Amino acid sequence: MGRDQAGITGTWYNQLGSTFIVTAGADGALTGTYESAVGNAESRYVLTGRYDSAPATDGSGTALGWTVAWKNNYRNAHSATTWSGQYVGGAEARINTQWLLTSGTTEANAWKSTLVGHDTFTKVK
Amino acid sequence: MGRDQAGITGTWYNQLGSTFIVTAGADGALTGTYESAVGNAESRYVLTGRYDSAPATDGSGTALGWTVAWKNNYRNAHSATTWSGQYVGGAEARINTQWLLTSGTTEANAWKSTLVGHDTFTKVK
Amino acid sequence: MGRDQAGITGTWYNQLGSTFIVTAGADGALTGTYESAVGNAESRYVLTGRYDSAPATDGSGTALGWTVAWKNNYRNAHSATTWSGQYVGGAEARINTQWLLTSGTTEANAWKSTLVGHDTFTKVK
Amino acid sequence: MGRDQAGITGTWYNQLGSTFIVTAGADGALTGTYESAVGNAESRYVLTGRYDSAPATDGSGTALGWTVAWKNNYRNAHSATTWSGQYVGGAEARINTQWLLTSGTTEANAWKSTLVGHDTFTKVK
Ligand SMILES: O=C(CCCC[C@@H]1SC[C@@H]2NC(=O)N[C@@H]21)Nc1cccc(S)c1
Ligand SMILES: O=C(CCCC[C@@H]1SC[C@@H]2NC(=O)N[C@@H]21)Nc1cccc(S)c1
Ligand SMILES: O=C(CCCC[C@@H]1SC[C@@H]2NC(=O)N[C@@H]21)Nc1cccc(S)c1
Ligand SMILES: O=C(CCCC[C@@H]1SC[C@@H]2NC(=O)N[C@@H]21)Nc1cccc(S)c1
Repeated sequence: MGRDQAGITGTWYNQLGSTFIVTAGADGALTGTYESAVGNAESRYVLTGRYDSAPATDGSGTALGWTVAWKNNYRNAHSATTWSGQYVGGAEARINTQWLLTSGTTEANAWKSTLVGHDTFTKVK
Repeated sequence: MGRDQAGITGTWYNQLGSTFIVTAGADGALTGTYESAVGNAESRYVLTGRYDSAPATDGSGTALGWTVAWKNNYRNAHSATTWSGQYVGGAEARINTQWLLTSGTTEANAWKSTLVGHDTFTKVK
Repeated sequence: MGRDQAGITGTWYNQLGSTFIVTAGADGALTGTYESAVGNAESRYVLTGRYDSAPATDGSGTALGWTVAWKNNYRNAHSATTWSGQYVGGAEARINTQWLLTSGTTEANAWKSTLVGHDTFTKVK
Repeated sequence: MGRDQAGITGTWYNQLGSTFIVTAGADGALTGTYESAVGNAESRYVLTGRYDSAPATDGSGTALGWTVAWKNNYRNAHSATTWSGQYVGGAEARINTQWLLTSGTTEANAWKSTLVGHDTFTKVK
């Protein structure tokens, strides 16, 4: 069993009101769905990612990351976001992340292809 | 079949000499392995991600992203990188990406948890 | 007079307990000092930057950015941070920012030269 | 005299065909102008920044950063870019950078306020 398999698995909410539902596998897998409260998005989108299933025991958080491609049965925003961050357990559990959102562009517009931001996920909104 | 399922699937090399081997599924899945030429890494690491299986037909690239957690049978660097970018087909096919590498840290060191960079992947090194 | 010359000029504090003291000039200049509560830093460091002295009047924030090179009379951390963000006026005035911290490295270590994060600045801590 | 005062001062060109003209002061100052080959920009824009005037002598590059607010006598793009990077001397001198471009936005659009990219500057294009 991954050290934080149980801690990570479940439903998380960010500061924008988005919903991230994930299952963490014993050997580092992350599968789930993401629903964005903002942007060119509707309903749930597949996500997959990875996490460190054997983190340091020194009080450090647990490194993880995942991707959503913004295509589902309702919409295609020709874009993909990746979240990179760490899970922190305890009464105030939180997944703190930075993210990159890249659109498909022409070569001429590629300089402006990628947004950066930060999302913090909590178990209760 | 994803528009670029065939274009994406295969072996890619970046400017550092890293090797990314990926299979793109018809409905947006990315699975594979990553071997880093640099950092606290040895041999192959699992990766998963997503791509836009129906990109714009206007000459735009194809949005995609993936994650590696830097734990395998040889090492655990308590970290995860996500690559966010776009695939561009044609004689000079390339996956252009920006990435975020987050380590597990204490809360005191969390301000310095995350590296950012950029990798460009080609079919021949 | 810059629209937010008065709003921006003064002392700001971030979530880490750092202190940013800045003067905004009528034609877009930012000068001041920065004192970091964290990292390889002691006392004040020079900063300079720029801001949009004629922002949109539609309720948008005011774009701005500044740099600190982490060399002063006490220390040299061979690094520089740039903050890019927007100032938002009103009872809850805030400067919201993302930042890049680049160290001087050898070419071999250049892939790991740059940290990314986010600071939010307030008028009262 | 800053170690790389002479090396940095002058005209640089990036991969997009932009022109950066800068003067480095003996005590870490950077002043100059920037002309973008892309985006909502015309002619030169003021820039200011900082650099490490006493870098490591171990072959490491020289940390530096600067800002442009995208307002001049011709246009106002209500935005500011900061470049964070390192200067590398020698026959192939280069300033390697990552950058953040923040627009002024409403609070509702703030999640999409900031672009990230990377520019490499050379002495000859
Ligand atoms: O809008 C989308 C799809 C939805 C993005 C949701 C973002 S993902 C990071 C953040 N965290 C959340 O929970 N929501 C937001 N793509 C797109 C394409 C072209 C230009 C632009 S600006 C945007
Ligand atoms: O070193 C690792 C594991 C290997 C990273 C490989 C990077 S991933 C982006 C880039 N692209 C490549 O192909 N290779 C590089 N983690 C780690 C932990 C704590 C502090 C630091 S500085 C680094
Ligand atoms: O430590 C420093 C100097 C102080 C940085 C202060 C940062 S600036 C962004 C953030 N916002 C604040 O208020 N404080 C923090 N440079 C350095 C060199 C080599 C490796 C590393 S990891 C770090
Ligand atoms: O277009 C501008 C002003 C010119 C940016 C030039 C960039 S700065 C980084 C890069 N390096 C260069 O040399 N050129 C490019 N701002 C703006 C406002 C709202 C939305 C968007 S997408 C863009």
